[PDB]
Amino acid sequence: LQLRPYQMEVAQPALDGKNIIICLPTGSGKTRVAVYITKDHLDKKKQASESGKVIVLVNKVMLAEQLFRKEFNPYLKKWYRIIGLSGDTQLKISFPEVVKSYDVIISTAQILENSLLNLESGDDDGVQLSDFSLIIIDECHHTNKEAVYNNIMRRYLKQKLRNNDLKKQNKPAIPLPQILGLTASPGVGAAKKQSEAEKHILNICANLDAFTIKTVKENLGQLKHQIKEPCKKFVIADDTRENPFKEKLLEIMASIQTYCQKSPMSDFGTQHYEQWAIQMEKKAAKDGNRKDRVCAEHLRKYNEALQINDTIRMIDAYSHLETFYTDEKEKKFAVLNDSSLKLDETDEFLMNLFFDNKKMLKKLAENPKYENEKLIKLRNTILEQFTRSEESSRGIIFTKTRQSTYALSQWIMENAKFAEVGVKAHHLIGAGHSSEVKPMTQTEQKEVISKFRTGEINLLIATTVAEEGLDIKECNIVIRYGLVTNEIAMVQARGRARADESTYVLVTSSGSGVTEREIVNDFREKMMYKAINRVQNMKPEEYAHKILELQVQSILEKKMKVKRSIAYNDNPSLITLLCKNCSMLVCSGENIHVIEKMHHVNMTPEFKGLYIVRENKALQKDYQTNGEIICKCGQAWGTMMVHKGLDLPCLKIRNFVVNFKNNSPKKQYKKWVELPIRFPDLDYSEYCL
RNA sequence: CAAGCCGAGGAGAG
RNA sequence: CUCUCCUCGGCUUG
Ligand SMILES: Nc1ncnc2c1ncn2[C@@H]1O[C@H](COP(=O)(O)OP(=O)(O)OP(=O)(O)O)[C@@H](O)[C@H]1O
Ligand SMILES: [Zn+2]
Repeated sequence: LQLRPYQMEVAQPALDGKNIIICLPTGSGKTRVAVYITKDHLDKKKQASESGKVIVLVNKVMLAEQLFRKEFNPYLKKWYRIIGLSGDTQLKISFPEVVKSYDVIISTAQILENSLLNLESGDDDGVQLSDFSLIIIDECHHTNKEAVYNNIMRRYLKQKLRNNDLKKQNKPAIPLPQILGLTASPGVGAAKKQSEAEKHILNICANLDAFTIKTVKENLGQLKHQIKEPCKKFVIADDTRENPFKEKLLEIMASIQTYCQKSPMSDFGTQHYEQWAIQMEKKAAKDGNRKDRVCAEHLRKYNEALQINDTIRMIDAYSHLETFYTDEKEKKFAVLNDSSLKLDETDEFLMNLFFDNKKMLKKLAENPKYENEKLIKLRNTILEQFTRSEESSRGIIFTKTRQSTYALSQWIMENAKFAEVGVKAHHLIGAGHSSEVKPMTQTEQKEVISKFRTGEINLLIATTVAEEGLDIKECNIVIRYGLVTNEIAMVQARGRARADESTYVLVTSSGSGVTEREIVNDFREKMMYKAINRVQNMKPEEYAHKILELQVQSILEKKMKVKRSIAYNDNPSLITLLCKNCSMLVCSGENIHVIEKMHHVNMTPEFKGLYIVRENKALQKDYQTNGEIICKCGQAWGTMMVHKGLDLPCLKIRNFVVNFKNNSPKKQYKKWVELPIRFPDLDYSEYCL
């Protein structure tokens, strides 16, 4: 309802037209000033007898409900009609109609793009930008190459150039809306010079039709008093040890390579070796040669184990391998449980190579003489704070992978010292259904946030989900364990730690360039402000000229892209799908069908009598509903499916291999859209009637 | 709650 | 340009 002094000046030009960007630091009441500007805009459009509608755009799902509950509704409930949309309600259905009411909309973005392209592609109702008078945005800095709402802004700019060309031609120029982007920092877009950074800023300002940036400069002391930074801090460690376990694994890896007669020309325990392994597997599968592809699939697991060894305990890698080989033995026993039994030489050699050393590795792993350095350093770092703050002790840990989060949470649950000091901990990751891990769900996320704000969990171990959006309580001891993405995540994490005696820690090893990257991002942070100062003081006419040039280039860079996007044959049955582990036939292209033009499936008894089902583990931690399919060899293929009560089994194209009938350039595809040919829709005329 | 499709961005390494 | 990791969004079957 009321404004601050430093918010007043930064908001001021927006109050009379003047589409702009606003970059303030974190936590300066960005949402609140957005709210004031909404209220002023609507009251103004009322006093002039003009229709007024505001739409807010966000990138995530939770920010919509967040802002609907905390900021917009509690202040605007009395004067105006408010609503909040996402893909997690039922209000998505009549989007063209809610616009006819509800002067204040909050929304996830791609709703709007879907409605626009429905208006411009089909005969649906749809909507256009003309039905609005203001678009407020969160997190401007995502406006880049073919992102979510660069699309929208490309259409806005297309219509603006239409209006500008028409100004000289006709009088009736459509009234375009006003645009108010909000952010924390637009961020330099990967540029090695101050000038290229300036260029990137101007590209953003073009893609938002802005007029200025309006950083706070004048009423600055009030900001420093109300708002403060943490202290940057580095904690490095090193190792000159860990021979017994590492070498105990390298021996195995060398044995396998010398069993395969392959030359890596690389090092064990890095990423180039992994890349080599992947391409070797793909080549061996395109050829069909076993004894080299499966050993590659195993060496990948060993390399991953070594990689996590550099950051995590030996026991976690041992558990990884244990789960893997246990699953494999279970697969082989499920296969041989039916009908005579033949064994392979390769898998036999590998299992005999592993299980003989399994107890050895379990003994070597448990050895606190040389556990790891970084873990101990963060032990010191954590215990310092949690002894200092005494029950006002909130916390965040950031890391790279998901599995690291589970391991760290388990570890903190085990070791008594953390529980003694009141270190209640919990993990957190994102919902993408990929990456060989069971993701979490939005509900568990929200619950964890609410427990954090309550204080049931003192510290949150997280992946990069946290270094934006969702509103975590002010913290003290944000750290960074093996992750440096860019300046944006850096500054956003650096904006979390309020509650004085806050920090910003970075934990790395010696022989992995990371502090390098930290310092690079620090300099980029110091550079973008200089560029901002260079452009704020730029001449207006030169600014206008430059943004016009950039808008033109951005619209022409779309058109060129469009031609290649639109430009694809149709072969009904010119392929055969084989198993990828075992060079064995599975299916032809004709047997396959599609449901809802998305899910691929087969419904011939021949394919029904060529696989075995097992029990789901994701649903084991109940009754299984979506079984996991396997081959007679052991390779997982797909997943069950329940369409119209029929238990017709789906499948993937990541686990199979293609053979064309002509000349056998066998290929791997990793997903269905990449290949050119089309499959037919499903119909019950086959198998029935 | 499980399963799958499509699109986008960031980082590394090559 | 490729591989991997991380995140997000929209949409289907159950
Ligand atoms: N003008 C204001 N006067 C008083 N308190 C304010 C004002 N603006 C914001 N706040 C307070 O700040 C809290 C949230 O605002 P804050 O800016 O810290 O988070 P935010 O808006 O999400 O910032 P960011 O999006 O950058 O994290 C609210 O609880 C509110 O009480
Ligand atoms: Zn097989």
